[PDB]
Amino acid sequence: YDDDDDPSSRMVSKGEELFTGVVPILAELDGDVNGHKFSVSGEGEGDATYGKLTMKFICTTGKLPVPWPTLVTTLVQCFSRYPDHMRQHDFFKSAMPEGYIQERTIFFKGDGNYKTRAEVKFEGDTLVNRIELKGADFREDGNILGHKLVYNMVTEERLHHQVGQRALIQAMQISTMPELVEAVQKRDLARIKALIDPMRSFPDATYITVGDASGQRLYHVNPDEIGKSMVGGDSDEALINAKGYVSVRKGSLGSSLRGKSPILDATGRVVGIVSVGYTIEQLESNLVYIKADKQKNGIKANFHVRHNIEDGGVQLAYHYQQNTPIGDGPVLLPDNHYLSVQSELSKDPNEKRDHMVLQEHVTAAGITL
Repeated sequence: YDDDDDPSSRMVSKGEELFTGVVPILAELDGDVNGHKFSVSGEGEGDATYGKLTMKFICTTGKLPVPWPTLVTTLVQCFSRYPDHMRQHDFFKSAMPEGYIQERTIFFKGDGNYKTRAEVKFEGDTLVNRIELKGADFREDGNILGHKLVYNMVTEERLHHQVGQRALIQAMQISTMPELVEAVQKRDLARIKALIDPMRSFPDATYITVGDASGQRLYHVNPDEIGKSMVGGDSDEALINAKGYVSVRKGSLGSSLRGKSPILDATGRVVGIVSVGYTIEQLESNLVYIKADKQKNGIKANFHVRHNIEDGGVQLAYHYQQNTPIGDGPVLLPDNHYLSVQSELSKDPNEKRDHMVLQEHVTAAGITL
């Protein structure tokens, strides 16, 4: 029965507690790219409770025939920091200590593709992740086999045309919802919240804020800021002139790129404003959009990364990721969310072999509860 048996107790969220504390990491990767064979091996520590990890990789066969930035994504998502209000969504630790396998396909726009089969298991009390990468149909004089990429990482860039267009469309579309303009006008916080929480369905923008005609917040991601007044001083141009714009200013959440747009009734008076924003922090970050998978019991993940080519522009890399657990123990399949990565490519001043020193910060955000 429910008393004749597991340890744990009596305050956690899963047996995946191996990561409280700094955990040793070990990883190899057997690589083939259009014939060019090579292999990488890396040591380093990883402290999931701070989301950070530092590692050093070494190409044990000679000169690495591809750019080091191209292998950063395939060379330990266990070490993401899921906050205590999201720890019921860490599918990566869920598979520990039994482990999960991690298969990914990486399309380099204008060139070839990486196809990686990996498994992140445990060995003793040290984390292991051995990969087999296969690269197909790469232009020999291309940016990858021609080593024409910069040694940064890298990434989401830059200034900020794409998401600015995206942030404003989200704002205006929300502010023309017919039930929303009736909602704001009656100051129905309940109906306002029930119309907007389904917005943040798959998380993307950091916040969606709705003000009344006086800038008083009627909806905010942090609920103890409802009824407070929006911060930034860049919402008169919407609340007074009924025109919608992009703006960069410091709100309750720090520096913020936000698209603002008025809410109009049938007359054309502005009854309020919506503000969709992205933190300047999260805009300088790589975001891995992961959703749960029932047919395979696991997750899928979609994201892309830019690779600044030196002397040129950008070589984009589109990633399609899918994870399946090794041991078919119990589950932990998460609702829609993402992880924000910040990584830095260094060099060991005393190593001479072709290598890479990677410091990486990853945080789980998307659900505000």
